[PDB]
Amino acid sequence: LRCHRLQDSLFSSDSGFSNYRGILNWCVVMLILSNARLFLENLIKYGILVDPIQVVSLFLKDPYSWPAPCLVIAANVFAVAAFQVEKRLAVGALTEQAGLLLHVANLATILCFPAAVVLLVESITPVGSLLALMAHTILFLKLFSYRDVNSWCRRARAKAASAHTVSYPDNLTYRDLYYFLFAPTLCYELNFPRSPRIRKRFLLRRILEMLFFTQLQVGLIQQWMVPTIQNSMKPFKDMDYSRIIERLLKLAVPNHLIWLIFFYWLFHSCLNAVAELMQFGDREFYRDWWNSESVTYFWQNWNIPVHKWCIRHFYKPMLRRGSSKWMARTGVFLASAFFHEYLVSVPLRMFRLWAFTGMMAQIPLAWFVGRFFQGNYGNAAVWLSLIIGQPIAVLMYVHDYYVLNY
Amino acid sequence: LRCHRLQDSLFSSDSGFSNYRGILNWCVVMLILSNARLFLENLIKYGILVDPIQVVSLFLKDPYSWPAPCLVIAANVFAVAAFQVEKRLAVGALTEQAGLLLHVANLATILCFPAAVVLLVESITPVGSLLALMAHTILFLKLFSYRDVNSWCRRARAKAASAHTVSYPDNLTYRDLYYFLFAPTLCYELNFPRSPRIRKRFLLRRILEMLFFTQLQVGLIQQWMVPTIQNSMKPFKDMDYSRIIERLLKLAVPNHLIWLIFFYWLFHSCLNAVAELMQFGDREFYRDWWNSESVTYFWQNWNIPVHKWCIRHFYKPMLRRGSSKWMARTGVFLASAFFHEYLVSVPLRMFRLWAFTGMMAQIPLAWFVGRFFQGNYGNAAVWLSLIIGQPIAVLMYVHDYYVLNY
Ligand SMILES: CC1(C)Oc2ncnc(N)c2N=C1c1ccc([C@H]2CC[C@H](CC(=O)O)CC2)cc1
Ligand SMILES: CC1(C)Oc2ncnc(N)c2N=C1c1ccc([C@H]2CC[C@H](CC(=O)O)CC2)cc1
Repeated sequence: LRCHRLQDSLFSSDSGFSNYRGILNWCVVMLILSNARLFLENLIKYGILVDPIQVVSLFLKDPYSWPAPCLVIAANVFAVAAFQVEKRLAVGALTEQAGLLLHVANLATILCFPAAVVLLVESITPVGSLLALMAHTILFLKLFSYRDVNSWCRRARAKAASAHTVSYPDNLTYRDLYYFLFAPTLCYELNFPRSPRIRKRFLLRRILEMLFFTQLQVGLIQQWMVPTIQNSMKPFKDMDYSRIIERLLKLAVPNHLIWLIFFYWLFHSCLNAVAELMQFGDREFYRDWWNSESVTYFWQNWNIPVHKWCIRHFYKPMLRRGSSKWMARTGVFLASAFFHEYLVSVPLRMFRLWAFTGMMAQIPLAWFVGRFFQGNYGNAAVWLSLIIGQPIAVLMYVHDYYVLNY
Repeated sequence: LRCHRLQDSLFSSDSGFSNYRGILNWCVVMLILSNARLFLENLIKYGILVDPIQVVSLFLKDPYSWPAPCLVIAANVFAVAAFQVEKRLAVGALTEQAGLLLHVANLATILCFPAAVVLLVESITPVGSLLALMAHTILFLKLFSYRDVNSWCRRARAKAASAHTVSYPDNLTYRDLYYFLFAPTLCYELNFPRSPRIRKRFLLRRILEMLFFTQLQVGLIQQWMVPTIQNSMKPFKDMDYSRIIERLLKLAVPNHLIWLIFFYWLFHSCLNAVAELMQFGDREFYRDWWNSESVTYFWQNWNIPVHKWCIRHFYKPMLRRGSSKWMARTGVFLASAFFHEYLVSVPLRMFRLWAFTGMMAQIPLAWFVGRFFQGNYGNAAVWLSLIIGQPIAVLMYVHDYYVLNY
């Protein structure tokens, strides 16, 4: 017969192969070969400690020497307040308008309370402040979704009244609320899927991944970025465009590797360990944002929880009350910009309005990268826009904070 | 409806996603970001030269001061000798037994001639010697396939005699032979496929890839391996197991990166530029050997030309004359081991019999990695066996040559 068809090479720009589940394993085996000795040593060095019980005792002993773990616990009063308004509204008291009013007040409190606490307390640490604010914004989004879902189901029951799974009002229990609050999802939904069992092997591999990547990220920072920042210490507040760009083009690639490591550390190790502990079963926190040949396709697959929340609690609910689809999309982007700014600035007390500018510039950049570049070159443009792009904003914040405190 | 299915994360060991055509583009864009400045500078520095015409004149002026380009040209007498025996055999003279005899003599000459020339001439360079021997072994394999194919087609015509495409005897022209000799394939076949046209853009990108990766590989060698070899210079001939392993475990990873760079440089840039110049259309010189969860699956997809030659001129032709399938497979491995040894040793005049040992150890290693490791862990085992594995043999050869001549 024949032995020579007419085909193309697999790496060729037009073959359509896309089966590279051996390049990720190559990255894994090379990372292990390079850092396994140090990881084993550091694990034996920092595993002999009894951190959890000693630290929780040292904290409960003095509930004023750690204000961030105090705010994390104080958010429970907002959780319980939302639950109480919801239960009263389900029984019948506090008619719909009053219920919406109370929930708006409670959510505005969830936001503007820890901002004031970390802006009017000087004994608090930036990392602790950031974790407090992140717990509170996650609680805010979760409670917004809780309110929306219970509103929908209650109005559905009321409409039906004029004529194993769980119906509307029988879900309002504290066990339900506190399984939802700790679940790896910002989208509330009755009858969350479940997994069969715990899979100890899986949880062990995930915790190993968390520890290994923590060590890797600390090494990256303390051996590639701190030395580079200390090479020429001048805050980005005053430097002109030339100098700020010349500094960022040297600080960008280590920043990008830290970003990728942190993506894998959170969105696949932390969330998967959580969702495995308490069987959650969805376990789809990202999609192929890496082979994303457009900016608008990157944001749809990066950080799936926040994105599906944005969709079905801010974009579709605003298209229902038809509001100029373009305007509602701009509103989605505006809310996300505000939240990125509020997360990065307030812990550092800075108000340069930079992460806001990045998230807003994501619109013209989307138009640009869509109209000009296409295919694999569009993908390379998206990667370039992630190397400098938006993460450089958080880099600028942390750098100008480190250059003024050490 | 629902918004939470029951799925798994894409990186999860059991999701079956395998669509990472964004990690290769990440590697590409990072390589460019890291080396584009130097590449542009070096290209402007070494593009002003007039290398081809000046060097070919300097050579034709003195056909004894460059014996490797003399052997490369002298192999044409073997090409023409095979063609002449074939044409006489097609017309009718030199009956089949005599024709097989003459071809065996001509092939044994193709092999044992340049070995003697590079072993009895001291004015020859190791790289030039290697390219001469590689041209001659490629010519040997191509002529073996030429003989086999014409034998098959001639016997087919003879059998049929007792009863646009190209028939058997009308292909024997010099244009056919010399399009086959320069084609990116060791497998002869009448009516090779063709491509529509030249695609100047494609050829330009391929030449750019060749130049960029040449610069990258030179940088790798001269800044990661020469310094490491010069850290402790002792040839592998005498050192015990402990010291040789301790040296190779420091020299292995740079060697592996050079290996990957050279794979992409040859099997996708050089061969594709060739097959694009002279429209060849097959352009399938490798397959997904990277996501190969077994050793026996790696060799079936690494270096497709040599492998399909091995199959349909040494394995199936030996199963036809049924010879204990296991024995024929061992014979395939033995021939490949001999050719790797003959390619790496003779240019360096060494005879340590190391690449032979590697290619032979590929059998028990195949059994091992197949029986023990499975799935993504089998793939990680294959990657580990490529980091130390067989390429360490060529590394040992080149190192023991460099440690005794500089
Ligand atoms: C910018 C925003 C909010 O912030 C994110 N913050 C963190 N993680 C994410 N994943 C984010 N995603 C986001 C986001 C959300 C929705 C959209 C869609 C795109 C599609 C069009 C319709 C259309 O024109 O086809 C409707 C609106 C785009 C971006
Ligand atoms: C080792 C050898 C010759 O050297 C190579 N040298 C360079 N590049 C390659 N690509 C090579 N490939 C090779 C080679 C060829 C054929 C085989 C097959 C495997 C399959 C079994 C049947 C079975 O047991 O399923 C039949 C024999 C294996 C390896």
